[PDB]
Amino acid sequence: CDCSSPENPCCDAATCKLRPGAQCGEGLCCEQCKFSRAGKICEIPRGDMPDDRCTGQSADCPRY
Repeated sequence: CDCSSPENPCCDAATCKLRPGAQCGEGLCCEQCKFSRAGKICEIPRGDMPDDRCTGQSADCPRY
């Protein structure tokens, strides 16, 4: 499923998959059914490492 609730307007409830025009249904890098812009910070480490940032081509916050 792209969406795990039937109430999510990004998917069709009947299919649980994205509607035409939607790039995503949930995830830290999904913004109103579109991919969040590339470089948007999505995870800030406790240690002295660079932030994870949205790639602009995935709904999830990458690990790297």
